[PDB]
Amino acid sequence: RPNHTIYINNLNEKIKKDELKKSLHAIFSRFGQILDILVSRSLKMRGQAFVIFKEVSSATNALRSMQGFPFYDKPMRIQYAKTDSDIIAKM
Amino acid sequence: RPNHTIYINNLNEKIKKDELKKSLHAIFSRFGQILDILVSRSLKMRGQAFVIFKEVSSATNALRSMQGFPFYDKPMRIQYAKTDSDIIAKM
RNA sequence: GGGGGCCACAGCAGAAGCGUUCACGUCGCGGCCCCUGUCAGCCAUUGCACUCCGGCUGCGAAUUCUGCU
RNA sequence: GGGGGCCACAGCAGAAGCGUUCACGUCGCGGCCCCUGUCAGCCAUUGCACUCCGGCUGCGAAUUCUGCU
Ligand SMILES: [K+]
Ligand SMILES: [K+]
Ligand SMILES: [K+]
Repeated sequence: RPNHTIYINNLNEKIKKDELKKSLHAIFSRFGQILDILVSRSLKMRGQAFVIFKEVSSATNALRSMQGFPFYDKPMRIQYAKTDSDIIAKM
Repeated sequence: RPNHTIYINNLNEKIKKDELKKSLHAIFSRFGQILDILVSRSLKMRGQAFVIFKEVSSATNALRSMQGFPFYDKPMRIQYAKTDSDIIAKM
């Protein structure tokens, strides 16, 4: 069940928000245009990120190519987001 | 063998040199005048400190009173210094 | 960093030395507390969101002198 | 933050913002590459000194303009 948005967890929770978004953008921008990267460090949402790609093909390539990739010395676990991100559902 | 200088190890190695010196001074100056606090973060000397008291009785009181005291969530391990500090030997 | 409370202290002006600062100028530099943005340490969390928001603890910078009343 | 290399850049005058800053004013805010203070993540280290000094990885302060010539 592919999706425009990939769900990444098992992220290093010590990395700050602005730095985590910039590093996630640096390693995921080669798969295609990124519309947004959503990161929160609250108890519920820490260690996780949502990367919204402009095209589902980019998300599929990113999920297959970056699965288990070490990122701040922790392997990224990548799934498709279970539901459409708000911006995707509105366009 | 009460020495002017107490040797403290099992110290939190993530604490930076200036903060470690100020915090060690806050709890040990209660026991008497401190002549110097020697802290190095090199591989050999990290997690350790030398607190030099002006009088030997202060070092004995500081040792008996602060043995095992939680310090940055690690129990302080205090001994007398095996040899005199350079500044004490020259006095 | 911010906001209050005690206990000092005759006022105003000035010089220098410091503190903060890439540096310079303004500014600030008596003791003890309390509250609070950030930051750090430890604990807890493997969590599917479109969002301020887990807990505890700690850091909370810097004095001499000279005029006038 | 600093030190270098390679290109790009006409002067005067302003407005807003940003960066550095306890906060203002001065100052600074084009691109790429290399080295590096610091900082951060991971790994290793329980160590008796009077001192630069373990390894690897990452970030690398800040502007679009605006008129006149
Ligand atoms: K974790
Ligand atoms: K996160
Ligand atoms: K140390």
